[PDB]
Amino acid sequence: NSPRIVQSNDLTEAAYSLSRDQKRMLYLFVDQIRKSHDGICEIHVAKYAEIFGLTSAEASKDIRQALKSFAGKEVVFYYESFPWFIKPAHSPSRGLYSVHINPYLIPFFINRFTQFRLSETKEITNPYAMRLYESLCQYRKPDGSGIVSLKIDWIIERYQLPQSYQRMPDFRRRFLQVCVNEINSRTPMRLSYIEKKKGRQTTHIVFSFRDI
DNA sequence: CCCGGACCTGTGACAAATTGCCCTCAGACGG
DNA sequence: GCCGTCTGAGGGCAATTTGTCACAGGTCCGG
Ligand SMILES: [Mg+2]
Ligand SMILES: [Mg+2]
Ligand SMILES: [Mg+2]
Ligand SMILES: [Mg+2]
Repeated sequence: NSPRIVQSNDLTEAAYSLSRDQKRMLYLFVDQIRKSHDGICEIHVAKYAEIFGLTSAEASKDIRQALKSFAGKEVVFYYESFPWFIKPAHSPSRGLYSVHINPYLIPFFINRFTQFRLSETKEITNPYAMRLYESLCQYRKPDGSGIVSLKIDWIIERYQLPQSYQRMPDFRRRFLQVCVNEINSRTPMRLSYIEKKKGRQTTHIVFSFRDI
């Protein structure tokens, strides 16, 4: 009975770089906006702690540092670039934060759409594994299975992977294998994949999955 | 031919970053 | 009105994970 996140495919497939803590906050903003026109959201420390099973102290640390790391962050929809925030965050009351999302982002948030319950993702740690799990949901069938081929260059561009993952053996070891292992251990999805080649170069990854 | 060279793979090392933990002390509130 | 408790805003930590690069070791091309 946990919150059902839905988002436009354009966000699933946008180019940006966010941490886990920021992505966690981002799911609730999308939830708040959708339940309504101006872009102003709010986060309560004690509620965040209860959702993600943290203490109040570590929640406060997570929100505060996440919040100041949004500055200068930009989002690209393929292209068009936007800042996420147009005013610094601020706290009117103790245990409470108020934030100002770029109102021009509203239409990008909200029948080409992606949807998942928040409990599916709340134990994932690596933000790239959150990105991969969202793109797979975009292709999921009602029953819970799907199959899709993602191109390696597009993965690198959209998820803004760091430069050393342009060497394929590092791509495998520190991104692909790790995020496939997390999904299989931390979500209800059971995931497999295979590599597509052209000559000596590996060009796509083909993902298949079913539901537990 | 065999060479040096341009590709590809995986692993061992080390540097940089993130994780859940731990401790202090004042704010807000109610009994 | 004061004070005890529930909060959360600060300061830190060591153990793991993520990001980078050298080197070993495969193939095929062409002079
Ligand atoms: Mg933290
Ligand atoms: Mg080649
Ligand atoms: Mg040997
Ligand atoms: Mg050699």
